[PDB]
Amino acid sequence: PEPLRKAEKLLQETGIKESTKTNTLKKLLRFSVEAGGLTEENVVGKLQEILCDMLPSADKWQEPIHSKYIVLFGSTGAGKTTTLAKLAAISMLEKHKKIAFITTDTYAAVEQLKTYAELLQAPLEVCYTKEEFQQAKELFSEYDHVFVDTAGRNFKDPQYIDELKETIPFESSIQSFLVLSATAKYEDMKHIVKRFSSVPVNQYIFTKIDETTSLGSVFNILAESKIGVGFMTNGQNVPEDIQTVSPLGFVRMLCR
Amino acid sequence: PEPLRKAEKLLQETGIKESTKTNTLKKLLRFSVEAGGLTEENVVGKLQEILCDMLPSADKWQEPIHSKYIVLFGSTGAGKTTTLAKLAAISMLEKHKKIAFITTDTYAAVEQLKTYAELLQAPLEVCYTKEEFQQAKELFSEYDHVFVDTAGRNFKDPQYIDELKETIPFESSIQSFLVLSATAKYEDMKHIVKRFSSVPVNQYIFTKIDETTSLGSVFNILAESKIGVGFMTNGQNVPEDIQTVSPLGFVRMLCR
Ligand SMILES: Nc1nc2c(ncn2[C@@H]2O[C@H](COP(=O)(O)OP(=O)(O)OP(=O)(O)O)[C@@H](O)[C@H]2O)c(=O)[nH]1
Ligand SMILES: Nc1nc2c(ncn2[C@@H]2O[C@H](COP(=O)(O)OP(=O)(O)OP(=O)(O)O)[C@@H](O)[C@H]2O)c(=O)[nH]1
Ligand SMILES: [Mg+2]
Ligand SMILES: [Mg+2]
Repeated sequence: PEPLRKAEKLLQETGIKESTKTNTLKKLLRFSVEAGGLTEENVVGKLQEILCDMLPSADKWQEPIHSKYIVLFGSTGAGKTTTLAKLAAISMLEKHKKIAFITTDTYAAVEQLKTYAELLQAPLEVCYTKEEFQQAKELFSEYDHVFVDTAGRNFKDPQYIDELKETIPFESSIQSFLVLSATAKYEDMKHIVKRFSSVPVNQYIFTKIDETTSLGSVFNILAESKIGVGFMTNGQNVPEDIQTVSPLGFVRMLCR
Repeated sequence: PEPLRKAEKLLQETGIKESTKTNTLKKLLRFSVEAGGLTEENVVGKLQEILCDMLPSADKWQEPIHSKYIVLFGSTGAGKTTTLAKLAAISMLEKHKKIAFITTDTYAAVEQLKTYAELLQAPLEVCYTKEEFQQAKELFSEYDHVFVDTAGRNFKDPQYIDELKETIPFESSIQSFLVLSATAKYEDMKHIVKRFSSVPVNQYIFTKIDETTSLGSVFNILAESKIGVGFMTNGQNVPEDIQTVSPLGFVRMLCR
């Protein structure tokens, strides 16, 4: 119909959940109806404003590196290590702070980070038991930020999730990022998000936004949980390919 | 209605493309109609038989390791290396043949395979230019199978795909497997499959079937290309977690 047809088109292109498309149009029609006729001028404004109103508050998409400990975990291959290396590098040139590493990736899959840690002249401590990961903290009792890379598996198995909670206890001075790949399938993230309810993820980290066709799926998830994204990884180059997004921002990215 | 309602239910559970569900039911109704009333006995037989008839011929899901050269490539993080290590190991205990390695993963991301290659007492040759990868072949001019791991990127960039075709020329004695993650999104695989048309993939390799909720998406792809799957990777343990599937098999796995 009116600017409502301009919206439907735009919205349909996003991988967004079929229902959501519907609702959002209704919310527009309603504004149109009980506010003041929608003009083909600010449709894309209410549209983005609405979709925006579904995602967590914009104040939950910031909290950049702050705690002495940064912990990344989640999905195999998504980019926990590569991303961690970026963040560290970032806060070493965009903050000059003291970088420190701790890898929990006990189970070959660990020489990657030692060399990187080396290229930046930063110490890394490999830790097997919750005990070891504790001794390692005191060592950096006088360090700025300590990036903790963790081994990745199929958190479907309840064993790997509690094991995660055993090695990395989660005290008051720790930032947890559940690193998921924008490449990921919606009904798949739906479950893993759930399996991680028992653990305190402060923020998400959607990677490979440069590989997935649509960013629909990722909105679908976000639009049903309380924490926003802290960074979005869009490439392999380190440390250039990382970025931070805001609800409006992410949404603008979503509308293609 | 008749056993047609028993089918619809079953089919709807698979992540299979919405259209396909429809068509398949029609094909059933038709059998029902012009063949001999469908009984709630062989519905799941025609059902699997039909879905089966959409996927490539069953003779295109076999061709196990045969050529002197095995090349795996595709999607970042999907499991090219981990899988390659499995295959080699396999053909060393399930065939005693001579294992050989060549890594094209020039651009840290390479010490993983040297140690593994070491644990099996097998030689690996790292190769930068098409020239180097050629010198390496002659070295194993007297070797059984040579597994070639390749670096992974965003084959969206046309640069990485032709570069793949430059280092690994693709002569008559080579087996190419496009390693995709069952974890992957359908419209995403749709494109990468395309970007790889210029290169000769003999077989697919869907990994992480143990991580994705549905296997719908993966059928969706297969049901629109000419080559079947050669192995399916369902875990991290090496070399236990690999398997081979057949259309009927894969389909039976699909119906949950
Ligand atoms: N296209 C693209 N590739 C990425 C991105 N982030 C990481 N990668 C690549 O994905 C692959 C795996 O990255 P890793 O960082 O090793 O993945 P991980 O989560 O630590 O992997 P595990 O330790 O096995 O759980 C590498 O080839 C990375 O360079 C991204 O934003 N975009
Ligand atoms: N759950 C599960 N994890 C797997 C499977 N195959 C591989 N992985 C894990 O996924 C991660 C990445 O595997 P890799 O083999 O390094 O991936 P890759 O394709 O060589 O990665 P790049 O070289 O970065 O392109 C590792 O943690 C693997 O152990 C699988 O079938 N299931
Ligand atoms: Mg890692
Ligand atoms: Mg690899």
